[PDB]
Amino acid sequence: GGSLPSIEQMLAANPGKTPISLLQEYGTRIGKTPVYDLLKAEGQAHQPNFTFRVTVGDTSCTGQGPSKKAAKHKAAEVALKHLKGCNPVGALQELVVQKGWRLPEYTVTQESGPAHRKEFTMTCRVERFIEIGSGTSKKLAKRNAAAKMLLRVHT
RNA sequence: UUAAUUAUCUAUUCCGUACUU
RNA sequence: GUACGGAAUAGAUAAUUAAUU
Repeated sequence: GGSLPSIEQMLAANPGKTPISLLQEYGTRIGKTPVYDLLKAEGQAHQPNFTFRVTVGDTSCTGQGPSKKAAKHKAAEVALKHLKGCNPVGALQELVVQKGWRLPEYTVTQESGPAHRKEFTMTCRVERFIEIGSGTSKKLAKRNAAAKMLLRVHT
């Protein structure tokens, strides 16, 4: 024995990872390697679209998204199935500036999460209002802190 | 040696919104 | 003049997984 879990069980063993990384682990057991190809790269520089294809043995599938991370993610998940066979920060800036208040400021108040995934806690400050948010990135903690503050400063 | 993934920093290119002059 | 967001490319740093030497 000592063999790896089934292709269904490995999904539940590491559901926090991308389907790309699970295909990279599964490929070695079957003697295949998931080859990744960029099928499309176009956009109006404001709403672009990308396409990825993945190849595993005698099978290949595609996926798309507004970024190469989202497009590769969709193409990878599709292979496992066959193998199993507006800005809140900007909206706040417009609100604070329209009411005649001073510009907002952002500062990190905490850090957590292991370095392979990370997390952050960010604070927002306004002329008299203050609020906090969190996320896997400083900008992502900022967008959350702004989203909660939009409820604080608005009616 | 090869493949896959997140975060931080720096540089380059493109695009949008608000405020001010 | 100031503030904010999105996509792509390059360099540096930290972390995680699989295969191989």
